[PDB]
Amino acid sequence: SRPPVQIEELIEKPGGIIVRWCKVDDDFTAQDYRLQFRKCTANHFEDVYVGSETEFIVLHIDPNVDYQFRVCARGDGRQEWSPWSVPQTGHSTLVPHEWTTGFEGYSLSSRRNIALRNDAESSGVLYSSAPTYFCGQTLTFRVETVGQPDRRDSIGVCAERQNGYESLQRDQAVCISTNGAVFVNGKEMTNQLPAVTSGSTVTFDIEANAKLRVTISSNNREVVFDWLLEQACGPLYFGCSFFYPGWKVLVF
Repeated sequence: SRPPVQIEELIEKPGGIIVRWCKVDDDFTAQDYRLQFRKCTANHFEDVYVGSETEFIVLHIDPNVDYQFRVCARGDGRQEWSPWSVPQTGHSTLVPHEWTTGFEGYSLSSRRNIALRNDAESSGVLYSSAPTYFCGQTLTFRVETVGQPDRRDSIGVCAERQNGYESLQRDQAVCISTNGAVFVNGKEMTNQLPAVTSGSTVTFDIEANAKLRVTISSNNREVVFDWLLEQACGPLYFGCSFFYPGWKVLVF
């Protein structure tokens, strides 16, 4: 008849929200907690976590959208859930995905989100402007226009901005090439995705050395695999590389 649990912290990040709750009546003995969320615009809460832990990382949230969260608890001999905490509203933070400006061989759109491979010599991979891929984000690229394909073509994600290599087909990176081949720490997988054409999207979903699970989607097919990284799930760079002119990639 009193809420035994309240939300204690809301940790708003670019790719999700961590909700942490605390038992506010020491005399309550909790078996299970139940966390729900909804968009502030929606008329229905849905369960996102039921279990004995007192925090949960909520990854399926759109940026720029407010969500409401509430939590309750149930005792061991009582089947009925307790009253709910006061609800709390949260949102992910906003860190735009943009390409590096001033990198030879690539021309950018005014908002720095579309990169075109031009006729100039290029020193290597065009990286994001900073490591702005955060775990929990769905990172989406769209291929606007194409050029001649080449074995060193890549689109992907990696730990560090490294100027040496010709592509992201290298250690501490995951990428796809323009033939649909997928590389994990520079090692090509047997399974391929359909090769990109203009209009194709490529999506990366990465969820927690360190063992991450990576889902790459493209042209209505997916591959899923393990990626072992020596960093943690800290923010990652993204990048692309194309040898021949005409390839143009939007990042969302």
